Amino acid sequence: AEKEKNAAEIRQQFAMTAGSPIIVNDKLERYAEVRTAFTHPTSFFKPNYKGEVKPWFLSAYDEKVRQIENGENGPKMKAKNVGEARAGRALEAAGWTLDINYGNIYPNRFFMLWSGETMTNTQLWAPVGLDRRPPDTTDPVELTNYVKFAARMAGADLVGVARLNRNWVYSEAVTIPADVPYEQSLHKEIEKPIVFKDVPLPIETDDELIIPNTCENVIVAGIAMNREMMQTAPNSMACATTAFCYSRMCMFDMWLCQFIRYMGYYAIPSCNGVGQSVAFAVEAGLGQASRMGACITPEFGPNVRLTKVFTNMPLVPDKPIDFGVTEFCETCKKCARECPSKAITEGPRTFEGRSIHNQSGKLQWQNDYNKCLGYWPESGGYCGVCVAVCPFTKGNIWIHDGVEWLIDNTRFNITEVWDGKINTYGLDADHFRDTVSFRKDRVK
Amino acid sequence: NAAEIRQQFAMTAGSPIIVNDKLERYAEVRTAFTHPTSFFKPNYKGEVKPWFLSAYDEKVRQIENGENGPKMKAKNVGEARAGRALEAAGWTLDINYGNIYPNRFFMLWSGETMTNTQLWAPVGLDRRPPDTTDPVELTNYVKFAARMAGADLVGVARLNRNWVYSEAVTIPADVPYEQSLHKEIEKPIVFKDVPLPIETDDELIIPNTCENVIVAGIAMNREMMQTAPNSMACATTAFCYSRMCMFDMWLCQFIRYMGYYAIPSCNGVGQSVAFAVEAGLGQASRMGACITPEFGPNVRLTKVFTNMPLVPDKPIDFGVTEFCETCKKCARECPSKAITEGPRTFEGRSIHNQSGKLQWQNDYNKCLGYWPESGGYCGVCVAVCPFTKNITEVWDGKINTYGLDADHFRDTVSFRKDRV
Ligand SMILES: Oc1cccc(Br)c1
Ligand SMILES: Oc1cccc(Br)c1
Ligand SMILES: Oc1cccc(Br)c1
Ligand SMILES: Oc1cccc(Br)c1
Ligand code: SF4
Ligand code: SF4
Ligand code: SF4
Ligand code: SF4
Repeated sequence: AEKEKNAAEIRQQFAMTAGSPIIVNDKLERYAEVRTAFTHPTSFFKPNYKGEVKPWFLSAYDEKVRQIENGENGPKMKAKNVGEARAGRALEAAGWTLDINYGNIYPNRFFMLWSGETMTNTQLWAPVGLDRRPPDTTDPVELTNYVKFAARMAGADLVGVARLNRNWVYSEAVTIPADVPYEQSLHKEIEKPIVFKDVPLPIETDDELIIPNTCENVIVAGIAMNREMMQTAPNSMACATTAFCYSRMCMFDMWLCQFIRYMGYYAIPSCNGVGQSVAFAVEAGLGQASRMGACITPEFGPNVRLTKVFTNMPLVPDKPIDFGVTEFCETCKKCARECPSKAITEGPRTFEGRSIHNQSGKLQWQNDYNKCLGYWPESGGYCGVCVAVCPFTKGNIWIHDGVEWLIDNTRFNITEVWDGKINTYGLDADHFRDTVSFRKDRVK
Repeated sequence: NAAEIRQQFAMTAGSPIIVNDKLERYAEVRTAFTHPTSFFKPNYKGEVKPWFLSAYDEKVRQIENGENGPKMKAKNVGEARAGRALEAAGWTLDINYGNIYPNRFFMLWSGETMTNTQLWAPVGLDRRPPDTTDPVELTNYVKFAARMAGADLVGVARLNRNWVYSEAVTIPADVPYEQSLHKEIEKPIVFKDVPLPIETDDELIIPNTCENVIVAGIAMNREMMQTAPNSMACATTAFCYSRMCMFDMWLCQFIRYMGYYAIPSCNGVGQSVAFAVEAGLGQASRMGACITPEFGPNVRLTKVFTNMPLVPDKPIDFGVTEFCETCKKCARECPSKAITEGPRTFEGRSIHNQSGKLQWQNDYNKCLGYWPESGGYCGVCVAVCPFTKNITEVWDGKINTYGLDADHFRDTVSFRKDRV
């Protein structure tokens, strides 16, 4: 008889001993956020379908407009009609409602405030004094259980804790000056150093974003995307599940930072800013890094978004997990073969960055992310084909042989999506039991 | 199968709310939360304050005394603190307990000034005429979007203006948040022949073309509500209010980007229970709540008003009225004796009730009086209701994303056949 799937048992079987799994060498240095393909001058500008050179997202806009007018849901993908094409882009656009400029990357701006003091919720609750009263709990075991329970309330499908490895914190963030209003933000972006100093609280000066030396821990959350929608990549419905999950990320950060603050600690939100989420997720045990460059989780494969919160709250670090992803990616290469831009390498991992967009000095598969971004204006979306085709994105990968869990080696249209299965937040009740949590799952 | 149950209990079309000739639209300031006769309550020291400040004083007293609720010892002070920290954090995306001020803060009646609208402006989705006017296809699209936006239940009704507040509680537009509670005002909500929802110095104006209301149910966590009137019931209440706010904003933006207008509301604009009953989410009950088949009354409500053409859902009758006629459990367990044990009438018990509709008449000033005494939002009635079926064990026990329960989550799966 088939053994009932047990996601907790799977995670226990593949748990590692303590220690960051990322292999580094001496040339590793912290990475300036401006170097990402989204922001760097060498990659920021892309032609639209008329050959006009524009900021990449404006060229992508031109393609969305063209597709709606032509009744298409993606590149050379006809929709049922113009109304369906329109609906997919309306859903995508709406999904981003709680996200600033595609990722919330500006630290201590807008939703990503490093202090709760000015928030309407903090002001309303000020008479109770929860943000002023010293912590009543300092035991890391109890704090880990409390904060993980809160994380699940706040919309995380996965949550893990690691010691903060500063190698993955950006050396300088992309941000805007404090007096710049939103409508000028994309014109007034600047770099600002992120530094660690002996100070009591996270603070921003004119010159620096200062994280306290007491900022010991990072809490990493996984926000599950919708499988049916992502499997339409590179078309519009994959864009929509991406977009909605960015707003879920923002809610998570704000909810959890407020909880931590009301417990008597400080908390720094981040979403896509501050540091490299995949590295934190690997160190916090959510999953393993992969050929495509994403964190692959046992529950969702790479079809999951990441956000993280930094804190001085005492916590128990989770153990890394090794469920064989590295060895599978070594012989799989499906994402590399299916990538429409040939951005993903078919070669071995190296320590040497492929271009300015990669951080050298850590052993990883080196992908050309300027090629990736170049496909987004061409397709009018955020692609995602690599996530969509990855065997680990399939819901059907885990089997039990009578002794232990293992990966099934056999694993290696949009109208129907609109007319088909959906549930709250795009979660899937056929698999939602996999993320149930009791105290034993939160702290050991 | 929940889809089969709901089809089995579908009624013929027609509002199931019985009214008479005396029914008039209700001024929002009359609720116990806001009315001057109910607003001020003593704290445990005998100091008269705004009721929520007196309740704050009780939360502080409980933390210092290591309690999770009235006469309910916590495991230790740390556990007491954690429950209140979770409650306070849950409210992060909600203004002044319910987002009631229309066209303020998160509840904007136009998307034009939102950061997301400005970012997306070159696509022109909010300025392009609708490409779909077919109510069937629109109902399927908007219900799919509603589920993406966090609704566990969604229904559509024609807008019955009897349940829209005659006058809203709001603040002047240029008043900063810091002075909001001190400068609340009343403002009429009126329906006129105008293209778009609009606010003047004198009126909140809803277009006469605003045909429909979309009602969402946002499920609370059962284990946490079972701790009522203690702190963890407060926490699941609070988190769902922030879920409500995000739902309203997400769905309003979707509707706007489809070429229509959309008015969010959360706890403002009109009476959610009446809308939910007319939209088929559930039936009204003795306690006054909308009882749903999936969650009983343990579900929060929000709603969005729109001119988007839609197919109204049918009201449902699964026997709630006949059950509450004999049950009376909420009324016997209510710590304030707010809930009547008598029959339904058309006559309100006090200013806080809207007369003219056949309902169980409850004393809602008695209910609110228990909140400063208990330091929370009670909820004992929701907790004890048959349809709904210690704190250390809750913190150490089962949880899942947003507090949803995988044992039951299949019941809210949705395919096109059950959307339209
Ligand atoms: O960080 C991301 C992911 C997907 C789309 C966009 Br724009 C930004
Ligand atoms: O009306 C008031 C006075 C003081 C604090 C708060 Br919160 C509200
Ligand atoms: O509408 C509500 C519900 C619960 C608490 C408070 Br304050 C307001
Ligand atoms: O930098 C720009 C210019 C015009 C529109 C948008 Br969105 C961004
Ligand atoms: S598609 Fe294959 S090679 Fe690529 S990330 Fe997934 S398992 Fe690894
Ligand atoms: S998102 Fe698309 S273009 Fe980018 S790496 Fe993945 S498959 Fe290639
Ligand atoms: S919330 Fe509590 S006091 Fe209010 S009606 Fe329900 S049981 Fe009674
Ligand atoms: S407890 Fe009984 S009388 Fe009260 S609302 Fe529930 S079913 Fe009705």
